[PDB]
Amino acid sequence: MKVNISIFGFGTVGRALAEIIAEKSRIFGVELNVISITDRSGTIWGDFDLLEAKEVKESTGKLSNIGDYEVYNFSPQELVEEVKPNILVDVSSWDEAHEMYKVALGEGISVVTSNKPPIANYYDELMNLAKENNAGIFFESTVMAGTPIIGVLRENLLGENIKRIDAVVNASTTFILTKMSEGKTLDDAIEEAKSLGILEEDPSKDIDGIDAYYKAKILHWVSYGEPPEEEERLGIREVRDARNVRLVAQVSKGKISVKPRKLSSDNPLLVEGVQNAAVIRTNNLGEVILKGPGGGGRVTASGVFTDIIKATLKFPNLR
Amino acid sequence: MKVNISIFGFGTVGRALAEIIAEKSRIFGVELNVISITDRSGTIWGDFDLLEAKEVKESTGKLSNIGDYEVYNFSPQELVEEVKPNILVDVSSWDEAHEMYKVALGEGISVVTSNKPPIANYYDELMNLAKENNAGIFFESTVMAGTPIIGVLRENLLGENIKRIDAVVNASTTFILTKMSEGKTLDDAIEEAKSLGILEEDPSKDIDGIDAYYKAKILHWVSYGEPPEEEERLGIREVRDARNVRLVAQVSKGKISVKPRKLSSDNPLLVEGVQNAAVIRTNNLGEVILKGPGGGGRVTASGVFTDIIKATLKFPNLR
Ligand SMILES: NC(=O)C1=CN([C@@H]2O[C@H](COP(=O)(O)OP(=O)(O)OC[C@H]3O[C@@H](n4cnc5c(N)ncnc54)[C@H](OP(=O)(O)O)[C@@H]3O)[C@@H](O)[C@H]2O)C=CC1
Ligand SMILES: NC(=O)C1=CN([C@@H]2O[C@H](COP(=O)(O)OP(=O)(O)OC[C@H]3O[C@@H](n4cnc5c(N)ncnc54)[C@H](OP(=O)(O)O)[C@@H]3O)[C@@H](O)[C@H]2O)C=CC1
Ligand code: NA
Ligand code: NA
Repeated sequence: MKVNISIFGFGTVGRALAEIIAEKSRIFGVELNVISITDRSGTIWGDFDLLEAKEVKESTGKLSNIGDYEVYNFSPQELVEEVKPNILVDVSSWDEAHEMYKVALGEGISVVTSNKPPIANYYDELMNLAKENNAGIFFESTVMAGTPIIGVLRENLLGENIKRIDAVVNASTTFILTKMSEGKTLDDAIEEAKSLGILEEDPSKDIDGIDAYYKAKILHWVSYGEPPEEEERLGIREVRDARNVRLVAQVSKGKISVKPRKLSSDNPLLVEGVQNAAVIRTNNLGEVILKGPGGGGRVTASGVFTDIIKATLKFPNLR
Repeated sequence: MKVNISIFGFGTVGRALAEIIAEKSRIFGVELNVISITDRSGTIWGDFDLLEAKEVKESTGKLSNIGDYEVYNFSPQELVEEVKPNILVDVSSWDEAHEMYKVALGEGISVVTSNKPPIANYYDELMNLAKENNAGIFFESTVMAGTPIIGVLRENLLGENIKRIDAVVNASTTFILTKMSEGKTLDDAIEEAKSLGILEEDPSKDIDGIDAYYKAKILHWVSYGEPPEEEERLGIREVRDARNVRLVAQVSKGKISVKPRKLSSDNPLLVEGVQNAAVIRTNNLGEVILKGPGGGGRVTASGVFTDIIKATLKFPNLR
């Protein structure tokens, strides 16, 4: 069952995705074929070798330097319209990608993504558009990366009401907090973190809780099918004592609160390193706990790859 | 999109499933109708009220008593051939129920079950049959009950190779071991558990690791698509120091081992009460930890209900 895919973005995640696709292009009797890849240097399109495109991108920074192959310069809208993949995969850092998704879904093309803002802000609209056009949208790696919290909430627990979710979903903050608690100061830990590439030059998205808040909104969308009415977002800047503190997202019907919270030493959310975790409390089950890596190339691409096979087999979108 | 369901068995689990179905019969624009229920007293078939049938079974022990219906004494095969449900739901303790599943799958009827031996011993044959007849088989509650380990392994991690799984899946042994660690002797720990309903008169399935072995076998099936070549099963009879000991199932390609293991106090497998836990190690993800309740009527019916919804919508059976 042959499917053509366009990959938009070719960063740490897209390249790691290429490796997984190359190794598993025929799985469950499906056949996955990447017809295009797109970065800021333009879009390559046709019968190129996936691994060569990955080699080229790694070694030169650009898909344009590709050998034996020609580069087109599609805007997002034109990529969709000209190449016409079965599935558009977004693994870029373009915040406004929703406009692109609207065009694909308008044409019946399913979208798979690791990119958070479009889903966090436009889920309802995107879902309506997908349903109208007989397509799907999948976003597993937007929350806890390849650890399958989205699958769990969206395709399982189908007879449950979700009372709440509490999750620690931002390893950058965890690193800072762990350092503060070890002796270092806020600014020094921020500085040590920049130096390791775990924070960016402007560290705000992590430190002020933005990333965590986007992810919580995605959890709230899946769980209740609507945006929250009460919202609180706080970062870790005022944290004085960091021992056993984590930046915790607390989601319940109509309400999201992201803020630092103290945890007993045996709480499942007291996660270290790259780990994330979620406690989902439902009516029939009580607490269900899921824990796994929340970041990294392969880790993230694992999730997008799952979503690919699901778009291909037309998994429904029940939530 | 309307579906008829035959519930086979009506014990703790089937009665809780009647409640969840009554609360959520029209969900995701599906419409669930229970057209038959079957216990050892016979099968009721028709327009009976679901909750009444539950009330009567609970008060009297038998489906016979319902006002205005008389049971039919159907063999499993006659049940299937006459009632012709779209989904057959097995929530019974009948070990050999695979014989009934063959009949149903033979007719295009999908099977949802919480009953372990058929899946543990016949998954291959059942899955082939389902595929040949355009049907699915779902078994979420055969392992860790409503905690969605089967969903996670079977429909997620689709780009992954499962290196191993370690899982504590039998709360009864946890209760015994916890008593032993508190001072009690084996035989008293046992007797106390009988008195509380946690073990049966023959407690062997729990104590000698059989339940856990079946569960390990199912996880192996889903992870590798074949039976294991080597098999080790040990119970808890010989345990002496029970402190922090749990009966642990270990799965990896071609093998399963069930045995008691001492565990460090921060190991996620060191669960208490009704809790179960699974640690799934994959190539891209490392350790993925899932934890939740492993037993209880509502808890087990929750997983069954999810499976009903997936059966209705024709979810694929990738693994
Ligand atoms: N890595 C991780 O741990 C995780 C990442 N994510 C998300 O997945 C996405 C990918 O992240 P990652 O691979 O790490 O990030 P990188 O910054 O490594 O990759 C970003 C990619 O997006 C491309 N890109 C950005 N804007 C555009 C545009 N406007 N047009 C065309 N191409 C564009 C970049 O192009 P170029 O190479 O040409 O600059 C680059 O190829 C992001 O949304 C991120 O938030 C989610 C969970 C975990
Ligand atoms: N309770 C739990 O926490 C869990 C249970 N399970 C499994 O789910 C299944 C149901 O468990 P549960 O509800 O607790 O068990 P119960 O012992 O409460 O119920 C068993 C039911 O199956 C019926 N049954 C047994 N044999 C036959 C037969 N030959 N024909 C018709 N009906 C039959 C019994 O009928 P009658 O009432 O007439 O005797 C009874 O209704 C079992 O396979 C169990 O292993 C799985 C995970 C967790
Ligand atoms: Na995820
Ligand atoms: Na389960």
